[PDB]
Amino acid sequence: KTRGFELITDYTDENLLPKRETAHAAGYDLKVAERTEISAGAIVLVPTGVKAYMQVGEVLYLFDRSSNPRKKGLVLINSVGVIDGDYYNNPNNEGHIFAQMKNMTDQTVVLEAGERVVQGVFMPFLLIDG
Amino acid sequence: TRGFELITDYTDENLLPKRETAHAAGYDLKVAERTEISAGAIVLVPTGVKAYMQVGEVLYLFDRSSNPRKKGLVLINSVGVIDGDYYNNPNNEGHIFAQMKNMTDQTVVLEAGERVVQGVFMPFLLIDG
Amino acid sequence: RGFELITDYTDENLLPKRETAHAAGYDLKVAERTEISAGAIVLVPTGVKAYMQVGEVLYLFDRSSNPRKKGLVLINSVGVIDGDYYNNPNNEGHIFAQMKNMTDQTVVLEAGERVVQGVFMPFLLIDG
Repeated sequence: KTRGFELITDYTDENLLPKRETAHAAGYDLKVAERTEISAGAIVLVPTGVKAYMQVGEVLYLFDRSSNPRKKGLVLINSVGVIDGDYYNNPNNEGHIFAQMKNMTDQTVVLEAGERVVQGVFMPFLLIDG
Repeated sequence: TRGFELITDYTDENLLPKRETAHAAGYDLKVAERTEISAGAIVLVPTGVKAYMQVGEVLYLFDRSSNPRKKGLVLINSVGVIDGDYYNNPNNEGHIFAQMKNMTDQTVVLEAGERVVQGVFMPFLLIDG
Repeated sequence: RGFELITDYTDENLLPKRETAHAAGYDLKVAERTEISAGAIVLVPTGVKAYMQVGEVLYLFDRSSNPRKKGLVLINSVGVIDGDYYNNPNNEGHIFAQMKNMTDQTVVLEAGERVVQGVFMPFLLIDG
């Protein structure tokens, strides 16, 4: 056991466990855990149904999917989700990963359960002196 | 090992990215042909290049700092994630586009050769199994 | 690698730290009270510069709470702080966060407020 995703206790659909679309893709595609509506101009935390574990010195970044803005009118409003290794299994929400999405359009957008919403990439990070 | 090549549709070697300084992380990708972006619109801006890399490597595209405050443009998906197998794909040869939104109320024109995003190559890690 | 105060600031409270023992990011703070008008973009001073090794980069990311709590976003999405920005002759490598106020009221950032998170990472070079 090194790094990866697990379903949080609140979800049991293994379809939500992220996979890479191609053999050399950097990103794991996280999915919408339950139907989620986003009103015009609103920001909504979209549940992903999963938590992520990793090694010390590793981080998981969540990036928007390319098609979100031009096809769905949605953007990851904080640009990049920074998921720390100690978020996993925290006592507050078990490390459940949410995507903070904003609807840029003037009509309500609905994300169906199972739709891919962000891509996650695991990477090393470095520490400052001392 | 890793780097950029012109796609077959473009021949101006000026488009091949370089780093602005010797210790910069990013390679500056340029606009391949004059591209207009209407007020409030999102446009895929051609860069004229494709990128190859090793297994376990990814290329990220980031906005240039000056884009929003100087040009009124932003990279609307925030970070472009260019996978190693995008290179030479049968659909568009792995041609890298920058998805730019014009935040202003006037048409913005990007001239050929203008720097538009910066690309950084980095390692990534795989999940168990 | 690490952070130093620029010569213009002396409050060591501005030196970034990680919030938890396994966090990826160092929390950079607002160096002086900074107002951002409705819909405006403002370069927010952080009071620090960053040194690192060759082959290393410092990325600045938005704080999760900025958009939904404060109505602010890092307008260039990710700040890319190069190793040779440090001690440049123009501004000493002073790191600014380019923040946009999405709301219809002026937002004020107080000195000492956390504004972005910095992560140090390796990068790779092209052939030749």
